[PDB]
Formats: sequence, C-alpha cells, structure tokens
Amino acid sequence: QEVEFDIPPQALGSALQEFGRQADIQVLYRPEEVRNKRSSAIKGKLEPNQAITELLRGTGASVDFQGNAITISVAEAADSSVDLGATMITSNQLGTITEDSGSYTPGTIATATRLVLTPRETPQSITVVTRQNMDDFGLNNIDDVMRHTPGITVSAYDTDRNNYYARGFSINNFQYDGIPSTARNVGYSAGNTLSDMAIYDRVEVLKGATGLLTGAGSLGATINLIRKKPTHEFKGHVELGAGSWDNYRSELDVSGPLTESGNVRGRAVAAYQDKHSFMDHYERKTSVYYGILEFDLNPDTMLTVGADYQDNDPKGSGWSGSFPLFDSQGNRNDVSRSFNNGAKWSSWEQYTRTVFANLEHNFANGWVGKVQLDHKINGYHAPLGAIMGDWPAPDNSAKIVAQKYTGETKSNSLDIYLTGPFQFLGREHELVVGTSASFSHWEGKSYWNLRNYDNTTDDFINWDGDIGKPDWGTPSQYIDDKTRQLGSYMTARFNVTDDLNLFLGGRVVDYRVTGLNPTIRESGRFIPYVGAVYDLNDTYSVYASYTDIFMPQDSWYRDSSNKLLEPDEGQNYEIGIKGEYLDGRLNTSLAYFEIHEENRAEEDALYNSKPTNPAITYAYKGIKAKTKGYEAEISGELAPGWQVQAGYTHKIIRDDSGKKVSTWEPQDQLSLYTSYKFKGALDKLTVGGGARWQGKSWQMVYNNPRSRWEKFSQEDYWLVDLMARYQITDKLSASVNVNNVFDKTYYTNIGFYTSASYGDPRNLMFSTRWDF
Ligand SMILES: CCCCCCCCOCCOCCOCCOCCOCCO
Ligand SMILES: CCCCCCCCOCCOCCOCCOCCOCCO
Repeated sequence: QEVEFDIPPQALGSALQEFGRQADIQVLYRPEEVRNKRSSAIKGKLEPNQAITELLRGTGASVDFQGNAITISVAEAADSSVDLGATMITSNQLGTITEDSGSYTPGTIATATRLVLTPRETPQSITVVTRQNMDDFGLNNIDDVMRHTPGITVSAYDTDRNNYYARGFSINNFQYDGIPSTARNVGYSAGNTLSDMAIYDRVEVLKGATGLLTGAGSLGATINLIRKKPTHEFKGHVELGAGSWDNYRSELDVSGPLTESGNVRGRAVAAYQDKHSFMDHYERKTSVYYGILEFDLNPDTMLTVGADYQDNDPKGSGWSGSFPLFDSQGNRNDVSRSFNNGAKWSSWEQYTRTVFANLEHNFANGWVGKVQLDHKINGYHAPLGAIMGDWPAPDNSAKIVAQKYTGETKSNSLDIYLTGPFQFLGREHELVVGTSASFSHWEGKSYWNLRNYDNTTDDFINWDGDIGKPDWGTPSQYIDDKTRQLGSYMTARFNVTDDLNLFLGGRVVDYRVTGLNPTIRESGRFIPYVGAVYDLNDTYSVYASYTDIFMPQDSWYRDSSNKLLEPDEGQNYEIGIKGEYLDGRLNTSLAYFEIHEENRAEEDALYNSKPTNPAITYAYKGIKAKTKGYEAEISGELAPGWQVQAGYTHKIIRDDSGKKVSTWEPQDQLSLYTSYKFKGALDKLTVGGGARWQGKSWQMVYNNPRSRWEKFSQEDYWLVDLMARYQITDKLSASVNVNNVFDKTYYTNIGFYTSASYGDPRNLMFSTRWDF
C-alpha cells in the first residue's frame, strides 16, 4: 500500500539499496548485473510496485515480488543455464523481515556466516520461528517459542529457568540482532530463558556447531533473536489477553516517521503480564520496554540507537524442581500437579537491559560496512527458599533449604564487519571480514549463613509455601568474574560453477577469564568453516559442511593434578538435501549429522572415591562423545490459505565407552503446527492446530534412603494445540488458544537434584488485537 518516495538517478546499486530502505522491503540483486546501469527518478506518494517499475525503466530489469522481499534480475537472450545460487547483494543485513509476511517460513537469513542467504543457500540446519507463528500460537516468550521449535526439547530446572536441547547438548549460545551474549553460567545469563517476544520479529536457530559467529560457546545450537525495527509509514497495535490461572497480558507497539521527511523514524513497545499458575502460590509479573530510533545521516549512512528492558519478578519460586522424588524412607512420592515446593516469599527475580548503537554505511563499492556497540546488563535478585531433601518424613514434616544470591553482570561489545562482492576467475563471489571484542564483568553477593532460622515445616501433604523468612545474616561470598573475548573472522563464498557454491572461512579467537579463580587463557584458537552447496534441479540442492566450536571450561573442571581441563570442543559433520518450492514460499530439508565432542568433562569416579589432593576434592576427566542423528523439516505454504511448520528429529548421543548420555532428551521427536485461512464467505476466520510428540525419556537417579540407583521413565506422549482467530473488523480481531487439549499430564524434569516438574495442564488464552 501507498508509500512516500524520493530516489533520484544514481548507480542502479545505490538506487536499489536506497529503495529497500525507503520501502521497508528487502531488495536482492546481482552486483555484476546492475553494474553500470542507471535508475530513473522517482518522486512522491506511490505504491511500492508502481515505484519499483518506474525506478527500473531503462535498466532492462525485472522484479520478482516475494512477500517482504523483491529480487531483481536482468534476463539476456543468451543464458546457457541458470545460476540459482548466484552471489546476491542485499539491502537488509539481517535478512528478510517476517512480520506481515503471512508465512511460517523465513526469507533470507544471515545467521550462519553474516552473508545474507536463503535456507536453500545455507549449508547448515537452520530453523526459524516467524513473527506470524508467534502471533497465531500465542508464543509470548522464548520458553513458548522453544517449545514450538522443531528439534528442540525444553526441560525444567525450576519455575524460573528451563533448559534447551538440540542434538545431545544444552544450548547456551544466545544472540540479539546477531551479537553473541556472554553465557558461561547462570550469573552472566539472568533472564535469557525468559525474554518476552513483544520486541522481536523472529527467532532463528542454527543447529550444529556454531563457532563461526558465536565464537566460544556450546555444541547444539545458537539462538538468534532479531529485534523489531521501525518503519517509514505509521502503524501499530494494542493487544489485551486473558488466560487460565489469572494470566493477563497487554501490549502496545508503535512505529513510524518522526519527521516530515522521514529521515528520523522510531519504534516503541511496552508489554506487561501478570499471571498466577496451575502451580500453587506461584505468581510472576513481567515488564518490557523497547525504543529504537533511526537517523539517516545521508542516503547511504544510517545511525541507529536503541534501548530495551525486561523485568521478570516471581513469588513462590523454587530452587530445583517442584517436589522431591522420594520421601524419608525411599518410596516414590506422589503429589498433585499444583504442588509447589517453593516458599511464598521465595523469588528468583531476573532482569535485563541493553543500550546499543550501530552505524552502517554503503560504500559506492556495493560493499557495506557496519559498527555495533553494546552495553548489556543481566541482573538477578534471588532469595530462594524451598522444601528440599528426602521428605516428607513418617510424621508429615519436611525441611526447607533457603539461600540468597543477588548480583549483576555488565557487558560491553564492539563488533565491526565489511561485506561485499568481488570478481575472481570471471565469476562473482562475496566475502565478510569482521573483528569483535567483548568484556563482561559479573559481580555478586551470596548469603548462606542463616542466623537463628527454624527450617522445619510441620505439614508436607498440605504445603502451602507458608513458612517464615530467614535472617540472611552477612554476605557469605563475593563474586568477581571478568570474561574477555576477542574474535576475528572471514568467510568467503565462491560461485565455482552455475551449480556449485563453496564456503571457506573461519574465526581466530582469544578468551581470557579473570577474577577470583586462576586465570583461564586461550590465545589464537582457530575455528574452521567448510561448506558446499550443489544444485540438482530447479527444486533440490545437496550440501555438506564441517563446522566447529569450543568453550574453555568452568574453573572447577580440574583433574587428578589440579589442572583445568582442555576446552570442551566439538565438530559437526553434516550432509543434506534441501528443496525449495513456489518461489521460496515453501522450504523442505532432510539432513544427516554427526557431532564429535572432545574433552567433555567427566566426573572421575576412581579418584573421587577417595581424593589425594585437597586442592581438587572432585577432579574430572576430559572425554569424548558422539552424536549420531538425522532431521527432516518443512515450513511455508502447502496451499493458498494453508501454512505449516513441522520437523522430525532422531538422535542418540554416547561417550566413547558406550553409555547413552542426555537420556532425558528423547531419541525421537516430531512437531507439526498449522493454520488455515478460509476463502470466500469465511475469509475472516483463521483456524489452527498442532501436535508435538516425543519418545521414551529417562534419568538415572540415586535413592539415598535405600542406597540404590533407580531408572525414572517418561513414556512417549502427545501434546495437541488448537487455535482460532476471527477478523471482526479491518482494525479489530479476537482469538482463542487452547493448549494441551487432551490435558495430558507429563513431566518436564526428573532427577535434577532428585526432583520433578510437571508440564503445563490444559490452558486457554483469550485475546483481542487492535491495529491502528
Ligand atoms: C542513552 C539511551 C538512548 C535511549 C533510546 C530510546 C529511544 C526511545 O524513542 C521512542 C521512539 O518511539 C517512536 C514511536 O513512533 C511513533 C510514530 O508516530 C509518530 C506520531 O504520528 C505523527 C502523526 O501521525
Ligand atoms: C482442566 C479444565 C480446563 C478447561 C477446558 C475448557 C475448554 C473449553 O473450550 C471452549 C472455548 O470456546 C469459547 C468461545 O468463546 C468465544 C471467544 O470470544 C472472544 C471475545 O473477544 C472480545 C472482543 O472485544
């Protein structure tokens, strides 16, 4: 619909870059094709497709409309066969925005290499949860989104922290607009498990080994969250929602030009949610604010400054799971799903805020440069108190453990990169070169010396959280931890033939961890990157990649000799086929992958059964482990009103001995989510449902009162979701979500400190959205 335009005649390149900007649309185009071509003047209020055909008059070019993207091409009478993976330069460095796309499949994406590429072009497993998916299914935070992510298993630590698995591993890499955060441990990463979705366009998850742009981090995956950006036309909405257990949410999102010319633009969002829960005496208030402003210093240089903020604030938090597995005498414990071992006053409140600036420049090259500046705070305030141990006892009494952690982490980042195309042996390739620097500083206080507390409670079966609050006494410990990451990376994408694209690059990395432990250094570590994509027909391509990552170990992962273990590394080997249909409106992939891990910290039983060095009382051993598995997924349009996203993943991970590890992540999983928009008489009704299935999962846990190990099993289970929206009016709509339709009662944790958490019972959410 109609937009304000001002692009005067220039290099086709600038014109195109300037166009994507002015129109809020990603423009893809081939450097060698637009070289030495000229745009025609365009001036004023016009629809974006009249505008672009006017712009290209003279140039001999054609436009392919594809949702939030246009690709531009210049056909010849010649053409000796087609280069589907031709080097394309893009106008939006983070890829195609998903908001308003109507789709559950993404557009282009730079998650793997910083190069803007399509899921077909990307030689790695890349799953995206798109803005619309989030809207239809009510996914309001990162916990909701992960639960709907193909290939991801979400399990509980406690009411205020979950765990995310891919391919054998706990995910511990998070980025924001492509900037890695520091996530070493939970001090550094307060609120990462809790980010509200209000401020994001999409969440994009790279599976495998992602050292190339994460730098130091875990195996499994990266989770990359893209912030919502401001726009050239005014728009926004208000949303109010109401669900099971006194769950009320509201949300305001406003976007547009702040000056008559359009050269300064803004976007602002606020969202507030106060909820109780099926679990007894647990409530949680969350608040978020976000502001970003964009300044055009001139048509090819943009300055962006922004801030965001989220406060997660519960009552009735627990330390570890919702209740203890065994009682005092060693019998399995059996409780209601409402049972909550946390105390009334108990809280794991977690906060986060960012201030950021970026500057981005288009070189008259076709090259583009970008500087990214970040100040992040991850903070927490955690007076935890919760029933813990082998309780109840024969007389129905129980004991509380109560400790208090408060603290803050402040992080600063610089990220700078150059991206452009270049000719080598008569053909067009592209390159990213970039360097990065991060400094983050965790500080905190711990309280465990309680003064004159009586931690028994007389009644377990009817626990209510209604116990007194202790005197924390004086700080037991002072934390001070500084991490410093310096990175340098270079990926090159060579168009070798019309069907074959070769990827060659890597990162060089320097990582120093400093503070109250002995210094942990790693100078000059190289992380390689090898990939190739071979096109088979207009539909299918095959691909292969070899990818790496490592994480220098926590300071207490030492050995026999009191030496820190060499860093936990892994390599992903992946071969696959990916298929693209309806001009990129539908994507399919089947992959086979293998993860080789080396130096995975293992216990060391023989030593630990009777230590011989008081400096390490619990030494480890650095071992090896293997993931073998395969994954299939599909997303996009199955038919005109009909969208899906679905996947299927199979895995087993062992260590070189042979034992199955991460046995709680299931060996087989399946997700399918779908909605359908009726046409004709019912064209204002959208209907939707979904299912998630997973196979057996187990833990080995020690029954201390009976001095024997036990196996705990969660039998495979289905969860079914349902959904309907009705657009009553141009500007107002009403929705309902029903989750866990058949009220399946299942577990999300067994064995985490000898405890258990139930997943959500059936729940509903009502809401109205109002678009101005
Ligand atoms: C040192 C920290 C920097 C803080 C940066 C925070 C940025 C906050 O800015 C708020 C911007 O909100 C823009 C909202 O856009 C509203 C668009 O409508 C404009 C009014 O409409 C004009 C008449 O239709
Ligand atoms: C353990 C028990 C769980 C409860 C299960 C109940 C499931 C019942 O599902 C029925 C849902 O249908 C209700 C239809 O209500 C209409 C929605 O209208 C929205 C109003 O919008 C306001 C506009 O301003």
